[PDB]
Amino acid sequence: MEEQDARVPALEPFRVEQAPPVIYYVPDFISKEEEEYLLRQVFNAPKPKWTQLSGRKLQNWGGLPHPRGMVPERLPPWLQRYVDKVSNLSLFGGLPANHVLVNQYLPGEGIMPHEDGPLYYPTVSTISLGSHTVLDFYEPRRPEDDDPTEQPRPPPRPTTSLLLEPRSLLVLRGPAYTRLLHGIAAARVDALDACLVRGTRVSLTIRRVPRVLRAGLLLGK
Ligand SMILES: O=C(O)CCC(=O)C(=O)O
Ligand SMILES: [Mn+2]
Repeated sequence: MEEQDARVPALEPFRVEQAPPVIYYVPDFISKEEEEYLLRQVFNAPKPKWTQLSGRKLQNWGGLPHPRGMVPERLPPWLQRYVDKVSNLSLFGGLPANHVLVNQYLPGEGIMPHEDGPLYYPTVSTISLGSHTVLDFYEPRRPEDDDPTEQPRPPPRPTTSLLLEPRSLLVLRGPAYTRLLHGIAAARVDALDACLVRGTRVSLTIRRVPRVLRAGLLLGK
């Protein structure tokens, strides 16, 4: 039922059939002119919009997701345009997305394997800009599968990897959101067999945050 409910009829021509349920990959979701304008607006944002992490830089737009409730911020039109385009595919349970995470990866930067978790409706939509990357998928270790007497097992390798080209839309739903981990290796090149050199990548991850505080209300803790 999880897989059945996760299907989006309008995107079925874009289903990645050999990947876990349910992954869509739409090439050329945005034009080169649209890509250029998004890069310009990310790069020209006020310095304080940027957060420096150990292995990448990012921007939050729409507010900072939090388990006690998100304090919302108005999305600017240059992002709302694409929030509207992905929300029109009805990817977020029948309410529009309300949050954009911008990640910037210089060549050699990535993101450790993770699941996006319960702060979001269980759907990732990502518009890639600037450079290709490879997104790796891993089977999680579930507590119900824990065997403290198991034979030696090789270090985890990805179960599937997907090339993400600039101007593509990626959608992860069902088990691809709730069961699998995804990550990007800290690499300068991706061998397909032939081989792609990474430039700077900027990704726009568009999600719906269901726990939002009314305008003006703060929670401590
Ligand atoms: O940059 C990407 O496409 C993935 C980012 C991501 O997985 C995340 O920020 O949760
Ligand atoms: Mn993620």
